[PDB]
Amino acid sequence: TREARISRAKRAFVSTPSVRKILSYMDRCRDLSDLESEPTCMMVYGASGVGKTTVIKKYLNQAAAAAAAGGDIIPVLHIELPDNAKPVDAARELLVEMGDPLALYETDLARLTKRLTELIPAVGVKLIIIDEFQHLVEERSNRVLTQVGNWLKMILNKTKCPIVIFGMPYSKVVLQANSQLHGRFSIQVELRPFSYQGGRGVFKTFLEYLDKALPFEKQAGLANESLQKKLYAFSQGNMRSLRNLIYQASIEAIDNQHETITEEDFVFASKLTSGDKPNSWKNPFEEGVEVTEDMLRPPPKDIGWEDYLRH
Amino acid sequence: TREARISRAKRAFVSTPSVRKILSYMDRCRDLSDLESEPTCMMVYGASGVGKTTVIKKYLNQAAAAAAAGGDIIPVLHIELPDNAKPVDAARELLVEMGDPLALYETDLARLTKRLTELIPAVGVKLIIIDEFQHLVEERSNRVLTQVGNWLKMILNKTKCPIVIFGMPYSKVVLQANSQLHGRFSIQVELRPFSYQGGRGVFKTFLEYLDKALPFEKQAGLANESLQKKLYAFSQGNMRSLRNLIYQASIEAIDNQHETITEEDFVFASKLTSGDKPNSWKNPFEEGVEVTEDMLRPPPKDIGWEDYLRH
Amino acid sequence: TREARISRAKRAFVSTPSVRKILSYMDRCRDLSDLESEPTCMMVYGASGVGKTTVIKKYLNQAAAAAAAGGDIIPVLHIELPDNAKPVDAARELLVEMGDPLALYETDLARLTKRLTELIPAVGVKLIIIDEFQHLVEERSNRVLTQVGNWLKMILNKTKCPIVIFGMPYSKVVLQANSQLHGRFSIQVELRPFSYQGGRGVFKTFLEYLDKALPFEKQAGLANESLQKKLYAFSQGNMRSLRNLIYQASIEAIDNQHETITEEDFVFASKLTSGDKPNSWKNPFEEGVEVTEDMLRPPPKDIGWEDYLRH
DNA sequence: CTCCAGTACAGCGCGGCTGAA
DNA sequence: TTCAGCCGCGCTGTACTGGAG
Ligand SMILES: Nc1ncnc2c1ncn2[C@@H]1O[C@H](COP(=O)(O)OP(=O)(O)OP(=O)(O)O)[C@@H](O)[C@H]1O
Ligand SMILES: Nc1ncnc2c1ncn2[C@@H]1O[C@H](COP(=O)(O)OP(=O)(O)OP(=O)(O)O)[C@@H](O)[C@H]1O
Ligand SMILES: Nc1ncnc2c1ncn2[C@@H]1O[C@H](COP(=O)(O)OP(=O)(O)OP(=O)(O)O)[C@@H](O)[C@H]1O
Repeated sequence: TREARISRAKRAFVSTPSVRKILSYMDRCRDLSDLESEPTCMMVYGASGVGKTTVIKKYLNQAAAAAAAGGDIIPVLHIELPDNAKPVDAARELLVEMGDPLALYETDLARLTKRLTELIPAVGVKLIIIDEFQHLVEERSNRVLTQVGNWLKMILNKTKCPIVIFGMPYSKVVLQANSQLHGRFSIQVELRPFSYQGGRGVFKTFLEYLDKALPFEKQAGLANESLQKKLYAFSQGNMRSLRNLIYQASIEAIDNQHETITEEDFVFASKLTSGDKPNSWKNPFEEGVEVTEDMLRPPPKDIGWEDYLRH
Repeated sequence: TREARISRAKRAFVSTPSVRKILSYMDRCRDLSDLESEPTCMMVYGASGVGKTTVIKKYLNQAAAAAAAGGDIIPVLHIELPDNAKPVDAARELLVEMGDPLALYETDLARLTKRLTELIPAVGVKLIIIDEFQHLVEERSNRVLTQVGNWLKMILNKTKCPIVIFGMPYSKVVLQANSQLHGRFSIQVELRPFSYQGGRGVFKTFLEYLDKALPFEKQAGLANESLQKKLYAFSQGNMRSLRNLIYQASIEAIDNQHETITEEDFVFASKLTSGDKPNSWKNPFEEGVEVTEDMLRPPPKDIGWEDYLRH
Repeated sequence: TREARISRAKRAFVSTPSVRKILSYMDRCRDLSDLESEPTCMMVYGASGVGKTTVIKKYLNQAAAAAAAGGDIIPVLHIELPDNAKPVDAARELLVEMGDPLALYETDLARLTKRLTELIPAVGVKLIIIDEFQHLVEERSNRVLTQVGNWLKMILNKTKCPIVIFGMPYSKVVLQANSQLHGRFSIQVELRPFSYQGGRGVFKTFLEYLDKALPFEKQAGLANESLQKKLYAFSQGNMRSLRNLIYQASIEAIDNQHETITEEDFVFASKLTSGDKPNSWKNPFEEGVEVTEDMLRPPPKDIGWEDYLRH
């Protein structure tokens, strides 16, 4: 097996120009705030499985690894809101993640607001990264509860510290709900999936560098005329479903001692990771699926909106 | 009586290729997660009485018997959600099943989420098997309450541990409810009942190996021209109703000292376990039920959907 | 008076072949479950006043009298659900009936589920007999609330103990409501009333053995040409209305010192217990009610359904 | 004892069915 | 076909109950 080789296939990061744009703007957002005047506050959108959590994890490592190794400083944070969050819930989650208070027994919303304003300049917080902002949309109704948003404005004005709120595209309406919170978050970037297959696009060079990064020694056959077309046909732009297929195909080619990833175990990987794919979608690998013009259209505008459009 | 022989007739496991497919994928799901990166997360559908709980019990024994005998390690779990589950309810059920906390007095959903994230790497959890996923569908309305699904996504991202959620086929819409939870559960397998009678199929060899496994010494007469047609006519594919009929017929042949299972006590067993069978269905054993072409059609597509279609 | 003789007239049990069928199946249901594998789980239907409660009381005495006299063991139970039962209500009723916990102050549905799963193998429960299953049908609307049914499935799978749920025939739709609970209850028997008067049927020999069992010394005159026709004409099959008439007639013949039950006090007993009988029904005892062909028809199919058909 | 959340009952508004013009 | 009245369903407000501070 060699679980070292398996972990190498699973942990494969390839930097796209969109990710380098987000990382450059994140470094800019941090280094601009003097923690006296109002910070910059970016909002990053992005659909279900574009690689937002990978972007935050890549930034976390490249920013706070040596500083966290130095001592209890924790310069940048990573916060994942709970579903249907109250201000007290997201406040105490921000508290128990940041350093080591108890913080989650005494829930009174005011004294723990005083605690984390006492503690944010104490440890030396430089940035707050919130991952889930679509949790502030109520599930079955379409009201967006503005208590956490107003509390985020409150904690932003009280202690001037830049906040980079991530979320799905339909979380925009939560920023539309509060006009003051809308005005604060000026910088808005859309981390949207891969666009076209025509070739010599960002998708080809991405698969070229991922072909390089794969733990096979000789070639993996990606980013050619035939296989790129089949690959985009399987996974439209969704980075997770593409990486899942590539991961299952790699560990399949590792299991039965092979040269590389071939059109032997790729078909098996396609039939394995095609459960989540929609009703009308066709698997382009099986017996005789001539990959069509209609399969390779760019992803829509409302790609991450559909759950909001379902009600 | 010899309750040893009765327990032998009751505890009879025959491995079908569909069950071996599920077990191979379950072993694969476990041995792929390094518990740093995102796990694989299979979803196994299956109708009312296909042998899902038998699959989980067979896997539990063949995985965790010697490791549980070694000490308090509990590598794999078995969770059965309560009906109309809240995240706190399914969270504390996951807690009180896993090891020995108290965990079911202090219900605050946040500190017991912290407790089970503290405790999951502590004991060394390798896999979580959830049995009931159709409970998240509300009974009389058709809304699917997405609090437990969003909490399952939360606990999946917080502590990277593979979850194999079992459920009835109409629990698919609960996975369709959350687009992120849909994306996560890529591997989907359908454990569907037995297909055809025409003979030399999986049903014949299944009854051949179950004929072997029965505690009678000489023959039980199963998987021949006549009796296989009558057996499929009684129980379409439903593994439980077939096994119940075979069980009641076996213990009937054990009661009055007999050679084997014959067409003496099988008729009695048919009239015994025909209460649950639908209105238009005919018992093929009684006096003169010429077994027809129309009785031996394969089971439908929406076999485990009917309760969802009833409202 | 001699209240000994009065109690002898009131407490008269005559075993029919349908009752002996139910008792043989109950003994079978108990002695088959090894409390490791899935139990047998019979469902027994029956109209208003067929003698279900008498069957459970007869079984309770003949099973658990000496074992309850030995010590706190309580092998078999007797549960009567409350009307519009919640799982917590029927759960704590099951708890406070079984042994001696407190169990009915702390209502949280999860920890008392843990309590009775802790306690069922502790005392040594071999069988659970639930008497009222038609309470899960809502009164004025026709929805059947499936929380107690899903909890019964939960407690059946958690602690493998055979459950014999009794109820009225229109409670079948509650078993039709849950396809998993339908599957589980394979053995379904219909304890339906007495059928015909033509003579030399089960009704004649039943009145013959009840004539024997009555506390009069010489004869009671039952199960002859004339009186059997008048008896069926009064009470179609309803065991309770028949036994009530016989009871009132007996204690009338005991009051004024008489030879036996004659056509003197039987007429008075008929006019006494004819309040519940329907509008078009005629009392066949009064002055000149020539007992007709149209009176002596067998009871209908939907005998215990009428309250469901009323809405 | 007070505040927040969930459940049940009552009132108001909207949609569907029935009766009248 | 349109308007009005009655019934059913959904939303809102109100009171009662349970949990939490
Ligand atoms: N640049 C990249 N190169 C290779 N793989 C990548 C890259 N970016 C993301 N991935 C992979 O894409 C997958 C998506 O995971 P990730 O959680 O980051 O997506 P996400 O959008 O945050 O998901 P969600 O919206 O559900 O939180 C991961 O398996 C990750 O390894
Ligand atoms: N491979 C097998 N060989 C023999 N008997 C089997 C096999 N698989 C399942 N059974 C039998 O099928 C019956 C169904 O049990 P099980 O509870 O596993 O089904 P299920 O589909 O999980 O039911 P439910 O979905 O209601 O929980 C059991 O009596 C079991 O012994
Ligand atoms: N075999 C029998 N011989 C004589 N009397 C009988 C017999 N079976 C039942 N009875 C009498 O029939 C009457 C019916 O009472 P019982 O409560 O058993 O009926 P039931 O169907 O349970 O009523 P319910 O459905 O309302 O609970 C009792 O008075 C009982 O003594």
